[PDB]
Amino acid sequence: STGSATTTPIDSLDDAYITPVQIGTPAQTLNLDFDTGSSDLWVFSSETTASEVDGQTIYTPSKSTTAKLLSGATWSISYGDGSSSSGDVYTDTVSVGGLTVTGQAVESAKKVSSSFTEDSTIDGLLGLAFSTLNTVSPTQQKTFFDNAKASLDSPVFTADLGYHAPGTYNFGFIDTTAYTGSITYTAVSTKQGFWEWTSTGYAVGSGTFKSTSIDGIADTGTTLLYLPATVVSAYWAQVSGAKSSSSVGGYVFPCSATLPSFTFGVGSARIVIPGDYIDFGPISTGSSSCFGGIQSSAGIGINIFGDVALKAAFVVFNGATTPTLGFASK
Ligand code: NA
Repeated sequence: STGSATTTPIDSLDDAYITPVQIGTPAQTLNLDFDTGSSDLWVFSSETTASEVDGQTIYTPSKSTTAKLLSGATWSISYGDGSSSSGDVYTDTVSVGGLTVTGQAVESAKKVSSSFTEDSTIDGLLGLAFSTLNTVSPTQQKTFFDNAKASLDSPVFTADLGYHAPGTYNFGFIDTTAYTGSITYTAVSTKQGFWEWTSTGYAVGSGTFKSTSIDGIADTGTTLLYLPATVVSAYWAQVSGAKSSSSVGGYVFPCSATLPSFTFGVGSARIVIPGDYIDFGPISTGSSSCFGGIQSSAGIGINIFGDVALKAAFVVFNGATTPTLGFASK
């Protein structure tokens, strides 16, 4: 089997991407944030505290003829940005882009933090990191990908995120029409539960390539590119008037600037992030200070290849017995 779904930016900045997911019988379609950095499929629901729901579509298990309470199971998750959610668990039929899993754990939120309530466009998360990170207790649950894997034509999914445009998530096949040149595959460590790999270095604009190992994670659920402070300082030094602002919470630059590109290595291959991808617009409405898309990972304890980097590539998440990542230009 295969599946193929379109993923759509939630706003003009590509702050996140939503993908429609069918849950239950008859189908209830919710718009979920596919997150390769976490392993829970959770939704706004009929159980979510009413004051914490503001415009999201909800899952109502009582209206699904295939929903069953997973008796005694609870979940609770905290993300890198400080947001959180928790609740109880149903099993139900879940379909993505024509690919169906029966008996998927659907984690129903009883509580969500303020950042989730305030985002009316995201109805929940669909985790695509390794199932070792799933938070369900006392019986840990499998991701949608791990439950689908054995049925797929190939044990893979691909992320093809757009810049200010829709893109695609495919399950079970490589679309050889969706990229240019060849795919370069690189080793993955699953020791922290992430799609963790080692970049071979970087360049700023038309500058020389610096060969250096950068360990980090491929995370579709993180908006920005978070790298070591040395690499980030080297990038923003090439932008007149850029500075790190403790008051704003990262590097800002004059909105009048033209940003240089950023290149990262994948083995002997190179992925080029155009400068435009690194502009996240005014810090507040009408400001002439703009927020950068490359930020320091110092204090986060890991480097994160988030959407700014991933949407410059066609990305293969190879879930074979020894997992690997693949990157191609597009
Ligand atoms: Na922000």
